[PDB]
Amino acid sequence: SGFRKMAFPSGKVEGCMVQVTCGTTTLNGLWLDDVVYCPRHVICTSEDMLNPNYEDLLIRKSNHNFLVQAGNVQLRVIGHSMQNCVLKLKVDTANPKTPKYKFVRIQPGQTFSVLACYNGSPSGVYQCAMRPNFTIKGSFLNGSCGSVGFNIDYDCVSFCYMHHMELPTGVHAGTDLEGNFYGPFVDRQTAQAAGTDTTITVNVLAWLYAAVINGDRWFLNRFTTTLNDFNLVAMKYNYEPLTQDHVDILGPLSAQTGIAVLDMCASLKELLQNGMNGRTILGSALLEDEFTPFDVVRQCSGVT
Amino acid sequence: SGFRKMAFPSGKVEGCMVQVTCGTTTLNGLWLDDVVYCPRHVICTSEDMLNPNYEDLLIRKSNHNFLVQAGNVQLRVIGHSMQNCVLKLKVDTANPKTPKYKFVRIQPGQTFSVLACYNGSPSGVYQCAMRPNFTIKGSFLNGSCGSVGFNIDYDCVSFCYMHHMELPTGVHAGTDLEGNFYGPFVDRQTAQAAGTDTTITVNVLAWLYAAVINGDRWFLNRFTTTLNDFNLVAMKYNYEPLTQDHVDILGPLSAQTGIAVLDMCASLKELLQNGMNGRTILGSALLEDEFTPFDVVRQCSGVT
Ligand SMILES: Cc1ccncc1NC(=O)[C@@H](C)c1cc(Cl)cc(O[C@@H]2CC(=O)N2)c1
Ligand SMILES: Cc1ccncc1NC(=O)[C@@H](C)c1cc(Cl)cc(O[C@@H]2CC(=O)N2)c1
Repeated sequence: SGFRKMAFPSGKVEGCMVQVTCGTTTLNGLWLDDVVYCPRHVICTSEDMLNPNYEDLLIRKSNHNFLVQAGNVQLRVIGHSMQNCVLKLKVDTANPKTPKYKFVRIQPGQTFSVLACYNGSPSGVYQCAMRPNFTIKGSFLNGSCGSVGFNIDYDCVSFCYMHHMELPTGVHAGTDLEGNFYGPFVDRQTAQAAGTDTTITVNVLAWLYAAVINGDRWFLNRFTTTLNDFNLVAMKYNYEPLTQDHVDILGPLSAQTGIAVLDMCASLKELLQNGMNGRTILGSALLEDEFTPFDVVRQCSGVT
Repeated sequence: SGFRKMAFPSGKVEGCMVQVTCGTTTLNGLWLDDVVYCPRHVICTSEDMLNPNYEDLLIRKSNHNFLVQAGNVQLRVIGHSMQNCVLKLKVDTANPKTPKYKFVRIQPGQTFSVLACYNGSPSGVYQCAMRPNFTIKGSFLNGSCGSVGFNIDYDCVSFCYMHHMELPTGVHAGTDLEGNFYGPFVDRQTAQAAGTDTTITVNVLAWLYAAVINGDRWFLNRFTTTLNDFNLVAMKYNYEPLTQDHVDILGPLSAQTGIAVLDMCASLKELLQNGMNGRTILGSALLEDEFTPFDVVRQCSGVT
């Protein structure tokens, strides 16, 4: 028993972290096979991050201007190209520590682990979610760019996120491993609108099932609701509308606990309308939405 | 910016996880050099966990009864001994992946990362604290015994915890890497009293400094207090008494923010007496006490 915001073991990803230096800028790169992936804003001086012409800026750059260091050893760059907002540096040596990997573009509401890095060195691992407004509420400082978000399925690492920037609001924006930003964000130092961030309803419900599974049952009531009645409440509280797909995904948790999804929705509705009244659920005083139904099942069954 | 419950990268510890089987029991072991460390309750059948005589139970066990597997390869056990509540299995092969390591016994209030494991395989990493009552609020299931708690300083892993049991209350108990339990707990299936769990005052204060450092300043007031006035409030709310050592440890955070420790204590006092009033601090609706002043400085400065 017990329920914690658990990240994936970071070992397979630590062996991929390298340092990329271009002129005066140092950030992180991901070394997989003979390619180093990093944010293209590595080629930007501070004077041009305001409105950069990346194509023009990259032309003034040659293979020898990209310094790639894996630990204490220098990697030889034999190729360089720009794919959307990431640079791909072809190196002459394949990473001996390359794990089995996939590049995947996650959906909002999905979760992933981040290995925060500085100068190609890992500093920490935390679990987060792609928010419905495509931002991530992470912990990143200057030098953390190029830090990656991933998931693990047995032995295969699915890379889903690369850190590119912090908005003036303190939230984080970045791309998939093909360089496409999640959301409407651009790698430009300009006023960018994050957008309204709703609560991931299906995740809050999955966490309510985890709470029941771990003994916290105070919030369970004698009521039920309908998808349309629950969704009227969800709209008022800026919660994502719950669909039949969400009910279906919650199926195994509903089966394991013997609590129908719509009954849990009525508990959620009562918590939304009345609040916690000074009580906690899994040691939290707010409704947690960064655990997917898959995360709950995984953590409550012990998948390694 | 941003503040998250961040665990250490788990790679160096993943390379040490092995599976130990004794009769019908399978749990995790820690392989460092030519020794595998694991909970001695590996030798216990279910019928004898109620009141085991470990010395007598171990006598009926030989080196060949301890099955140690590192991934898919079997390790040859050439020695076995009991040190307090851990068994030390001497194997004929040193772990090629042994990192630089220390065995340390942490203080209550200190934090550490846990690599939850099942069958010698890592499943997740989370950050937790040794509670003032010597328990840990972790996430552990059957098979997780032998999972370790550690800290990292540059390249040296300081092992501080080994998971042994869950109390009927849902909290977790375990030992240091010499087999001595943290707290009054025994590796026996009996009714054990966890004890009153107070809040780690110095950690809540460190987290209030992290909140200010990251923009959350609503809780700052026009008041101050004294150590004795603050401690009268701390006692009422089951908070650890704040000492001059705690004030001294908070020094660098006080210097960085320009907010005197006693002024922050008055903010804490007002939050304790009045509550959050529906507001949040670093995305939390309660006062967080599982970040030490060292964790706050580390995460706010980017130490790798
Ligand atoms: C300094 C910092 C702290 C933590 N993590 C990453 C960072 N990154 C940043 O804030 C920096 C270097 C940056 C890069 C890019 Cl590609 C775009 C930028 O514009 C921001 C987005 C917005 O709105 N204004 C800013
Ligand atoms: C089943 C489980 C779940 C998660 N993590 C570890 C576990 N462990 C346990 O609860 C088991 C196997 C256990 C071992 C030991 Cl050494 C002592 C025990 O007594 C408990 C302590 C108390 O009070 N009663 C119990």
